[PDB]
Amino acid sequence: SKVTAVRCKKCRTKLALSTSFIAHDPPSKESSEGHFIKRAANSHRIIDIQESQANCSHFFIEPLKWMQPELQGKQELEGKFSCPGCSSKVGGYNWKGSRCSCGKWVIPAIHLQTSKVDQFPLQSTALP
RNA sequence: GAAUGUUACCGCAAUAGUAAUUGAACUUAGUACGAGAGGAACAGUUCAUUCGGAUAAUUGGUUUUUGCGGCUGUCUGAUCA
Ligand SMILES: [Zn+2]
Ligand SMILES: [Zn+2]
Repeated sequence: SKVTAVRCKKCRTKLALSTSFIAHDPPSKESSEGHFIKRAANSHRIIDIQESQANCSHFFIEPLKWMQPELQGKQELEGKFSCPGCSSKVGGYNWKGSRCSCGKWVIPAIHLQTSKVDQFPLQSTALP
């Protein structure tokens, strides 16, 4: 396949490129990975039995040269980020959670939404 | 409405009643929250629902202004009236 590029919606600015987006094997589904576990106040009690969704509603990327000044200035645990040419939020940063939309705990990495975010091929269109 | 000197004007306020009501839209903001889907609020600005008090510039209704005009039948000889 050919290379792609992911950009923002309501604003025309290029956010990131291809050679990213690890698939990371979304389903396992034994008893607890496909279930959105909400532990209660005591006794490791699990009330909410929510099946995980089928679609992958997040993009998983690498740290970026546009992400370097935000990571360098006033570093905290979890926050939010946006576009420099706009003010529409694209997600947040974390190194201890913010699992997926499918919901597995992964290595510390930056996520990207696909709500108010779209993707386009870097080459020309197919011209139907 | 009698009576309080007569009459006239301007007032006080004891007591009694009392009335306003609810919903939207924009902005706040697709922001907060939320992994995402979704998804607010205070303040501000417009209008609306039910109720109430008044008013008649305009619009509508009403017409014994019998005000002006028209029409039928008949009577005043015709015309006019
Ligand atoms: Zn933007
Ligand atoms: Zn996934």
